[PDB]
Amino acid sequence: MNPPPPETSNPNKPKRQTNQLQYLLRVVLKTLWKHQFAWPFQQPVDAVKLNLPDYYKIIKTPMDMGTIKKRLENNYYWNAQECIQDFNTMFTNCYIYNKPGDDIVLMAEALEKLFLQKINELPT
Ligand SMILES: NC(=O)c1ccc(N2CCOC2=O)cc1
Repeated sequence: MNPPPPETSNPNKPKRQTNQLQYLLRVVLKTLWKHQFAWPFQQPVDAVKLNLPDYYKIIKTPMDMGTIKKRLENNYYWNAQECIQDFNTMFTNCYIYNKPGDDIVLMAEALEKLFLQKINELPT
């Protein structure tokens, strides 16, 4: 069974737009999105559809790139680090719920490497 997906707007949270956040959407997210291994991470895990009744019993801070994309589009974040933290939560969740060597873990490992490569240098 599925919890509500993470919020993508919050009126009492202040918004901001920065060059770095713009780059995270235009370049980082949009590029990762097209990778052959991106598909498992483009939406919240649907435990009912995927028959993973223990997923949310294990993962308490769910995150996915669809959520991140909507957050960036809504200027939800204060700064780039806040957004980078969501990517890191998404990768870490995958390593937590699964096991080394699993196909989905190999996917996350590859994406994480590409992600780090892209955020190594951000605009000023
Ligand atoms: N986020 C995860 O740990 C996760 C997500 C999806 C899967 N499934 C079910 C469909 O194929 C998969 O790899 C398995 C694990």
